[PDB]
Amino acid sequence: MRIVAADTGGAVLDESFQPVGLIATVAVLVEKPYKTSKRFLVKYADPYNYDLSGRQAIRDEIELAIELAREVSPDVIHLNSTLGGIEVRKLDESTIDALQISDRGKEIWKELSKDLQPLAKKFWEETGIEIIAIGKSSVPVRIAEIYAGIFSVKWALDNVKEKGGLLVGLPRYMEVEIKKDKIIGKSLDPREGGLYGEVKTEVPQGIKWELYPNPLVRRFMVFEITS
Amino acid sequence: MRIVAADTGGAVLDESFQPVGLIATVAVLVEKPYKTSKRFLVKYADPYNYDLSGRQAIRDEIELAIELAREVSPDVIHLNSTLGGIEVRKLDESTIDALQISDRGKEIWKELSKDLQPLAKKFWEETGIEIIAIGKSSVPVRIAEIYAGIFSVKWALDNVKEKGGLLVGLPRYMEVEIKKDKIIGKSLDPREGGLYGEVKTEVPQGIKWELYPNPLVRRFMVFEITS
Amino acid sequence: MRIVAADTGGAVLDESFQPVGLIATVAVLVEKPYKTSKRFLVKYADPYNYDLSGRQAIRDEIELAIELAREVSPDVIHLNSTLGGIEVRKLDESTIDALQISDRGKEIWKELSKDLQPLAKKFWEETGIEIIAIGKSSVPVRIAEIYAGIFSVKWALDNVKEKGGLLVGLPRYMEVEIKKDKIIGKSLDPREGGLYGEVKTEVPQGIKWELYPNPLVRRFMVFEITS
DNA sequence: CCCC
DNA sequence: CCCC
DNA sequence: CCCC
Repeated sequence: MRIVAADTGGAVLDESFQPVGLIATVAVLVEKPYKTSKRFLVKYADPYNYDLSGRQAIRDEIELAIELAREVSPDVIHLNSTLGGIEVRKLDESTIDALQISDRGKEIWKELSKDLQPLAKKFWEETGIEIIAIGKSSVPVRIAEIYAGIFSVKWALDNVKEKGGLLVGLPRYMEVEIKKDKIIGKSLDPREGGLYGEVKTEVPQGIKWELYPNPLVRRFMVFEITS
Repeated sequence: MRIVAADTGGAVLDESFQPVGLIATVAVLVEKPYKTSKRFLVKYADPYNYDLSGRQAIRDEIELAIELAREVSPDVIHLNSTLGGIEVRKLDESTIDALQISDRGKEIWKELSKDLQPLAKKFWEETGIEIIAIGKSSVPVRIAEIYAGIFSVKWALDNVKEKGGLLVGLPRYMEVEIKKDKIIGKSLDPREGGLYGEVKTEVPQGIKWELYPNPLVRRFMVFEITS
Repeated sequence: MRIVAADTGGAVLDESFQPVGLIATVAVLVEKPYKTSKRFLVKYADPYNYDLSGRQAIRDEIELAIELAREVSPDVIHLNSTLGGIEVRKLDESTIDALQISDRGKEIWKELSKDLQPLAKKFWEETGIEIIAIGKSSVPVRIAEIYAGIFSVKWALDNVKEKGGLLVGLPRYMEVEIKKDKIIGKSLDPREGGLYGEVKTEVPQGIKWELYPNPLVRRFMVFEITS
C-alpha cells in the first residue's frame, strides 16, 4: 500500500508548560514496511498568532495531503480524525450525526463539511483517491505526527536566536535526537513497531538543548533549547 | 496458582490488510512465574471459510480450555472476554444486563449463554473448576494470545508453498522470531513484564518472511511470507 | 516548576493474589528534569488492618503532601485523582456534579469535600499554594507512585523475617532492583520518559526475592520475599 | 475517584 | 463481547 | 474532532 497522511503537531509552550500555538503541519508518503517516510511536505504556522480553539490545522492538513497526493499518487489519503474511516467526500449533516463520536465531534464537522466535502469530492472525481478520517488507528498518521514533532524541533532550531529561548511541546511519547546534519525523531512506544523519522537541516552553533518529560502531561516530552 | 487459559488469534489478511478469517485457537497452562506456557493445545480453523461476524471463536476457546483442563487439573480457567471476571455458569440475562458492557456485547452474550452457561455449570459440578470471563485483565489469556500468534505464523509456514504468499495479522503488539527449529513469540509491551512463548516446528526452506506494522491498525504487526 | 505530589500504593497480597491492604503513602518533591525525586516523605499503613472499601488513602495523601509542602514551598500540589486539574478548594457538590467523572466518583468526592475542601481552602489562604486534582495526567504523581512501590518493597524487607513470607503487589508496570544499600524503582513504560526512584535502606540477609507478573492483573508486578 |  |  |  502507498498512503499519504497529514497531521498538525508540536506546540510552543510558555514557562507554565501551557500550549501557546501549534507549529508544524506535515504530509507524508508512507510505503512498506510502513515504519517511516522518505517523501514529505511541511507547512509552518505562526504559534504566536494561532487559535487553539479554532481548527485551522485540519484545513491545512487536508490541503497539504492533497498537494502531495497529486504528485505521488497514493492509494488513499489518511486524515487525522477518528471517525471510523469514513470518506470525507461522503460527509454531510446526515452522516455526521450517525457517527458514534461525541456530540461536540458532530458539531465541529458540520462546519468543516462546507469546504472539505466538496473538495474531497472534486479530488476523488479527478484522481479516484479517497480521503478517509481514520485518525488514531492509522500508522501513516502517527508517522506524520512524528514528523510534525521533528519539524517543530527544526522550527525551534531555525528560530531560537531571534527569541532567545523556546519550549517545544512534542507529540505523544516521542523523542528527538540532533546530529550534525539531521534531526531524528522516534516513537517511545515499542508497541508501534519502531516508528521513526529523519529530516536534514543545518544545526546552528552556540545552542544547548534538553529533552525531558512534561510534568503536567504524562507521556509527553518537552524540547528545550537556549543560547 | 495454576491457570488454564484459551484464546483465538491471528488472521489471514488480503493485500489491503483486511482480515479474511481467524487462524489459531490455543489453550495454555500457565504457572509461576507466569511469563510463558510450556503446556498447550492448538486448534486450527479454515481462514478462507471463516465467519468473522460469527462467534465460533469463543466456543472453540471454551472447548479447548476444558479439554486441556481435564488433563492438567488447573485451579481456574480464564476465558478471553472482559466481563469483569464473572463465572460463565452464572450468566443469566439479569447479570448480563447488569454488566458494564455495550448493548451489542449484551446481545451477543445473551445468545452465547444458551450453550455456554450449562456447559460451564456441568464442568464445575464435575471438577469444581470455575470458568471466568476475565479477558484483558488476565496474564494467562495474554500468554494464550501470544501463542495464537505463534501458531498462526506456523500455519503460514506450513501453508505458504501451496498458497505462494500470505499476509498474517498477528495479535496486538507481539513479534515473532524464526530460528532453525522453533518460533519465538514476544510481547512488544515491556509493561506486561516480559511475556513470551515458544513452539518447535520444522521450518521450510526457500522462503522469505518480513515483520512490519499493519498500516491500518496501529500496534498490530503483520507477518508476510513468500516463496 | 517545583511540584509536591502524593500517592498511596503497594499492597499485601494473599496466595490468590487478592489485595489485603495498602502499604505506603509517599509525598515527593519534583523538579526539572522531572524524572525522579531527591526529597520525599513516607507514611506506612497497617495492611492487615486496612479498609480497601474505605478511602483513607487519599486523606493520608493530602495530609502528607501538605506536611512536605510546608517545608519546601513548592509552586503547586498534585493530588492523585483525575478530575481534570480542578483545585480541591473549589470542590463543592455544585462543581462536583458538573465534573465529567463517574456517578460513583461524584458520590465519593461529595463526601470527601466535607473535610478536604475546607482543608484546601485553609492551606491556600496561608501559603497561596493550590492543591489540584490532576491524577493520571501528572508526572510528579507517577513519581510518587513509583516511590510508593519502592517503600512497599522496603516495608516488606523490614517486616519479612517476622512474617516469614510476603507477596507485595506493586503499582502499575514498575520494577524494583535491590542493591547492597538501596532499592531502585523504575517505570516499565518507556513512554513516560524514564521515570525512576531511589531509596537507601539496610538490606536484611538470608532473604530471597523474586519479581514476576500478577497473573490476575496484567501490567502489575508482584514482589515476593522469603527467609 | 482510588487499589492490585 | 471478540478480530485485525 | 484535535492540541500539549
